[PDB]
Amino acid sequence: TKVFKLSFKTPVHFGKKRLSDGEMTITADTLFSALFIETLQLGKDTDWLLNDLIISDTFPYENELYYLPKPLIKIDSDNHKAFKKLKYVPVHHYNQYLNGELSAEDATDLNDIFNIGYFSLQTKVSLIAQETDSSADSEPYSVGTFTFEPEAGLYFIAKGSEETLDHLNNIMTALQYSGLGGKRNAGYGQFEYEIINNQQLSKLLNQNGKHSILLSTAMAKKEEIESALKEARYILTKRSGFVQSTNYSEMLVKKSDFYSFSSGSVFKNIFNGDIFNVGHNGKHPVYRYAKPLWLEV
RNA sequence: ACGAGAACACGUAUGCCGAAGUAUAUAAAU
Repeated sequence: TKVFKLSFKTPVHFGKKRLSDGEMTITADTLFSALFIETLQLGKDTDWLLNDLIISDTFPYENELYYLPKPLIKIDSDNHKAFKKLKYVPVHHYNQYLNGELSAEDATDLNDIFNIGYFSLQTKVSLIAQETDSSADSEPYSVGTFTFEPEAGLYFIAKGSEETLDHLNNIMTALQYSGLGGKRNAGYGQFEYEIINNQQLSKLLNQNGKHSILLSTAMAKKEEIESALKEARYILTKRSGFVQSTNYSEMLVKKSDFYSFSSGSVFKNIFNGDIFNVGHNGKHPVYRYAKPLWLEV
């Protein structure tokens, strides 16, 4: 169980609905998708890295401090205002939060100190139209990009057998030169990675409790969802989009809509996910990653 | 098998226009 540190140094576009939307972190779906496409391009085998590996979502970090998503636990006060405005809780204070030891003023201070990047829109045009030869409008369009301070970035949580971890490290060595976002070929999204161990993160990841904090985007398989939702606090997130090299027409190929729990849901009955298939009318199967990575407290 | 994929904030035009470095007061007294 290692973590992988990511520093960017170039703006990255991550996207929700259009190109001119900017987003800070990315989900396990696009992460596994990038790993899988990099593997296929490299020509190695996918069986090893399909049904053994567990990937957690990407989360941001700052100078020396790491972050995790806000648990969706019922804190019984009544402000319900400063906490709603909080999105990430530093690791130093995680167990303090889950025991209701976080004060309103401390929450305000954390919100004040949480600057880890800013948003930008760069305007771009496209003269590929008749403009080159005849009177034709240049078509302006915008892309949403997000940048980090020189001491920031994203990090991973990965776990599995050591052989799978070695394969993952190889693939990431390959991948640091492809992208991890949107307009990869337009100049966005190259990174350097580094493997680090953290004593505090390790203790947090190997705790023992009664609840569970979901750190990835997963969906229970058909026969286990019924028992999964006995006592659950969760939010669903729709995940759609097109696919890369499935048929002749990109604009005719579009993945089937899929729904999965978010990255902060709390469950009482642990379930195992699966790599659901979201293909139809296609030559090769298309995958989406739904497999949980729990922390028990 | 990444709400992805194609996509030059791009093309036409200037520091110009008018204005004098002037206007006064002897190289002298013993």
